[PDB]
Amino acid sequence: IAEFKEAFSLFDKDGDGTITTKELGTVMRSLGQNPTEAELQDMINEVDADGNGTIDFPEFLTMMARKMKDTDSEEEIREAFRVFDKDGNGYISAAELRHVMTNLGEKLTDEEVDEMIREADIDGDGQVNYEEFVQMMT
Ligand SMILES: [Ca+2]
Ligand SMILES: [Ca+2]
Ligand SMILES: [Ca+2]
Ligand SMILES: [Ca+2]
Repeated sequence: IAEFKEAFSLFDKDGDGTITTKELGTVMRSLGQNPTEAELQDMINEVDADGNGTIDFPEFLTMMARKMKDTDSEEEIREAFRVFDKDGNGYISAAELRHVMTNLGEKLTDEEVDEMIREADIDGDGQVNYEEFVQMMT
């Protein structure tokens, strides 16, 4: 929380308790991004729960708690995908899947693992990439 309040303190350049689009802009610029006023206003609006035009700590903390929880769940889905992607090439092959499933207690045939890939293989390249992996978890 204090880590999140500490982050808040860097955005609030003048310490009045709120983050304006200009203050957000100043930070983003120090991060190697130079968004247009248009973009900056979208970013504020996305977080500005009471609509008053600026972001306060409770608004900031609330978005960060979701972003943390979203980030935690992606890190963990990413962990699972690597486990399946044995050679690490970013695609899960029929053979890696079959092999990892046997490790998961499920001795499957080439036909069964082939159907499992096809059900997941949106782009049709005979394998499962990370995007397709997340969809069939979903
Ligand atoms: Ca301020
Ligand atoms: Ca607000
Ligand atoms: Ca692979
Ligand atoms: Ca595919």
